[PDB]
Amino acid sequence: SLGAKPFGEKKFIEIKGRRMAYIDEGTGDPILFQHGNPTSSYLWRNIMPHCAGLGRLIACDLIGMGDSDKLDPSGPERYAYAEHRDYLDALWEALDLGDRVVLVVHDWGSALGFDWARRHRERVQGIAYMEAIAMPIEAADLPEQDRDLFQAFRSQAGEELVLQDNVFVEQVLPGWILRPLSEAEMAAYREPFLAAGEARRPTLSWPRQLPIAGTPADVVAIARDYAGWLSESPIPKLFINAEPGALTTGRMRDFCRTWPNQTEITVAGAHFIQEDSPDEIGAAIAAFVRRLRPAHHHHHH
Repeated sequence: SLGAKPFGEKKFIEIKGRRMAYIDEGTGDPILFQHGNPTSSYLWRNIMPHCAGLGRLIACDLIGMGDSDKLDPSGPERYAYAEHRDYLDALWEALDLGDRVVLVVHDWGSALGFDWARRHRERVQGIAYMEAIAMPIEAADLPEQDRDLFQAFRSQAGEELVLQDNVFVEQVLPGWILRPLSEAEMAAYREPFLAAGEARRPTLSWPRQLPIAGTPADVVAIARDYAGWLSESPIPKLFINAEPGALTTGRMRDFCRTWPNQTEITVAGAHFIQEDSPDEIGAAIAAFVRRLRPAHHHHHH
């Protein structure tokens, strides 16, 4: 359904001196849901219940986000992609996931999850993805109404816009959801970022990492690598396309449609499509997992 209550409860594991928070409900092989910017495990609260009984339902909060600890010191060099990957790789190792992981990814959750899959390909049973960073992009790949703002985040205006005014949480997030949010839903997204200053740094470092027009070169190389790998990978895929969409439209949507062994649905939504069409998304993920994990609870006629 479309509710404001979180799914499950937060567990915590010590990673590199910091506590990281995650949901881990049920038993079986993992179904691993990964949020991006400026969200948390809360993004998946109405999608995860559709997979009840199909596996261990896991949703991690990235470092500095959700209920995971902040890094200190923090500043313009903090919370880059490589640092997020170091913390997330460690958490995923600590979780003892095994070799039949279904990844469910969004946004920077897709850049992190796709790269992890490339590096652990025998351990990935299937990949469900939506509104993803599927390859290096140009400004033209962002919605026209958002291009100037993303260029502003990447400029020296970003500190005031984000650290002081919290614009990613307060403007970009509700602006990329079709329906109006309740106060409880906005409060759950605001909670990690209530405090001005470096507490909000992850939400500024993330747009500065987007691989746009060849910069930053290190993230561009990472996305080039996983794009080339995904386009030839036999791993089963579920593409949750969105209309109008935001990050995965036009030529990026066309590129994703070339990927092999892939099923597709289209749901209503812009970027944070989990807030507009959670039941359709969850039902498609559940059907995908049931196909990958045939349970044979009953005779087939």
